[PDB]
Amino acid sequence: PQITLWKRPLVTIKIGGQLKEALLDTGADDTVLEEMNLPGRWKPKMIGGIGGFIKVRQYDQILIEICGHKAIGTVLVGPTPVNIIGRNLLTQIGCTLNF
Amino acid sequence: PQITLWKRPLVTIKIGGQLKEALLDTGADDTVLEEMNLPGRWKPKMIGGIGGFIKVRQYDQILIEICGHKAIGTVLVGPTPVNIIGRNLLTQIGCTLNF
Ligand SMILES: CCOP(=O)(COc1ccc(C[C@H](NC(=O)O[C@H]2CO[C@H]3OCC[C@H]32)[C@H](O)CN(C[C@@H](C)CC)S(=O)(=O)c2ccc(N)cc2)cc1)OCC
Repeated sequence: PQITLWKRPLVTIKIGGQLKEALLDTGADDTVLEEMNLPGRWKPKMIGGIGGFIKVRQYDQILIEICGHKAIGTVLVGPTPVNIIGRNLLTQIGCTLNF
Repeated sequence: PQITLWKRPLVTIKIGGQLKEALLDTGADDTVLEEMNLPGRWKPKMIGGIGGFIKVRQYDQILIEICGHKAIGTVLVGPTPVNIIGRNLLTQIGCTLNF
């Protein structure tokens, strides 16, 4: 599909058997999701943006379905105000910017 | 052009007669540029990111050329880690997400 940017590019995703709304964010290097109890190992990480940094938990090789397109890679989890799909997974679903 | 996301979608912009590098950021509602001098009046505002809120200077109806495409809109200036082009201008250059 094609998504215009009049509104926030929010889509439905499926992770860990749960459905959620997430922002397709070309400005986010990596995917960061709202707090969730994922199983498996993880590593502490800090990511920065406007306002400073937040501490997150980095889970590796996590499968997420974005609009029926499957994608597997790093997923960060922490106190983010929004579910954010970053470039690490946007590339796997063939998402481009066009103008 | 069509822009892949294997690297950061950075482009050259021209604002106030000066060239800069800026990130096409579909997750940003507004355009936020690093500290710089711009002519005209401005109002102090605040924007929130992943790490909290920052203080910015809001410049309205600012001419800004993004990768050869002209836009005239709101430009925030403040301590952002990176020049980001938000949806308020991405819409003006006809930018869409496609997968
Ligand atoms: C909503 C209630 O909370 P809130 O309003 C903020 O909500 C938010 C917070 C963040 C976003 C996404 C970010 N957008 C953003 O900064 O946009 C600003 C300016 O325009 C406004 O549009 C909405 C926010 C304002 C951006 O796309 C991505 N970022 C990196 C960029 C900055 C490159 C350095 S990253 O997130 O830091 C990030 C960094 C590394 C990794 N691996 C993953 C993510 C969208 C909405 O404030 C109180 C918390």
